[PDB]
Amino acid sequence: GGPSFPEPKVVRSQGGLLSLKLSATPTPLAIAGQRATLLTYGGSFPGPTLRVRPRDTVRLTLENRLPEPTNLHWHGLPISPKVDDPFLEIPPGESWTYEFTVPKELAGTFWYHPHLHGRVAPQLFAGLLGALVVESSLDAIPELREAEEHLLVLKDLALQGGRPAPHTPMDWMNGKEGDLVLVNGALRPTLVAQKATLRLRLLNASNARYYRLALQDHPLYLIAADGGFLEEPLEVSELLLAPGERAEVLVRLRKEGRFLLQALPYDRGAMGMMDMGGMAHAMPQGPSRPETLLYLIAPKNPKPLPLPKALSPFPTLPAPVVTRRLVLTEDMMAARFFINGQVFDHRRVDLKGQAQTVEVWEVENQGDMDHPFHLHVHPFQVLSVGGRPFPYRAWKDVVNLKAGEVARLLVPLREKGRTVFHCHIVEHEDRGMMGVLEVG
Ligand SMILES: [Cu+2]
Ligand SMILES: [Cu+2]
Repeated sequence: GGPSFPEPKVVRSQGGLLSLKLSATPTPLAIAGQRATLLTYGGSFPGPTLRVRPRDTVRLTLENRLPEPTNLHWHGLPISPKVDDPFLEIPPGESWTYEFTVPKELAGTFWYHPHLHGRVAPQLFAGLLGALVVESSLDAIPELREAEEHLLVLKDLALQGGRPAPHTPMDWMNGKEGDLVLVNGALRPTLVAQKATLRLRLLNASNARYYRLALQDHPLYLIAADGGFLEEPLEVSELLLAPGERAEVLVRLRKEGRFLLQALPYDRGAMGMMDMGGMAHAMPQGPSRPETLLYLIAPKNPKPLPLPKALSPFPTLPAPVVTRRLVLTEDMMAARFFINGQVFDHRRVDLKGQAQTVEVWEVENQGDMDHPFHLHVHPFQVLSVGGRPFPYRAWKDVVNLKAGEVARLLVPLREKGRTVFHCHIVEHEDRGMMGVLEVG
């Protein structure tokens, strides 16, 4: 009813339970004015949005109908690595049921995708991704209850012969970006706002593309990061989202009109082919060209709601017991990527920590590309990057590091078990940039 806007179908918990059988299958679909066969969850691209509340039980049976093995990563969920098992392999024609309980204080936008080492980048690029939304009591305050809410899944694509384009040697080095820059699987959709205040949940599910988001004539009011709410709204003129990151923002439409949401130029350090070249620029790729993500039409006579005065206080964390240093490095021509000089070995435990303690992790990017660092299972607080303070307090699970930047993270260790940390330019994860944490 009303104007339509492309957005994944939502599956909601009922009576405290979200039970769903989700098949991973090659699927012919309509895409940007053409037909292409993608790999999808639940027959759609993006996959369905799972919407739950804290304390819900999720029982998701993943039916592997792919020609290769796969698994799921429950990205951002602070659950057991025995459930969110990065080492599990589901063979073709087999199923696996993931069962877990939504933590009581959790809120925000999360997502699910494959995590079978060696095949993450082709599988995610082919379309296997979906969102998970955890509702909050805070969603009931009038300043959020009356906002018009939408999910925006930012994910690019490239097609060749009616199927996802193959990975090239350059893609393994830079990570693969596509020429079709899509929102919720649609090319430059139009959102005709019925309310003057919007609450946009934002998900970068791309392999490697960065989204330097800006809305014409409007600031954004950041109310949530990857893994939960900020303590109060933070006004920004623009918002960079690296692969794997999420945010939620309020938009306050002041005037009537049509406003572009853009991904402004951003140079993440990707490298071009050659050396033999023109005069000054042809080695690095340089900044991305600007892209139009969607058109936003304000309602008539728009009168936005007041911003909420507070959101969620951020828990004070105990003093840390351990300091760790994780150094990221690259060998670009070999397209090999390292942490503390090693490539991932699933039979090698790299860090051993104690459950119910807090550590500080210093993650240092000694490469020339941006690398977005992700830690499974244990959300963290970013204290500083480059020795300067982070701009807000909120749970994160991906932190972007530009060349030479060192991030200092407070990592509370929660669930026992063996889990992983890795770059979320998933090509780099496939090519080495992953290590193993064991919590006891
Ligand atoms: Cu992820
Ligand atoms: Cu990387």
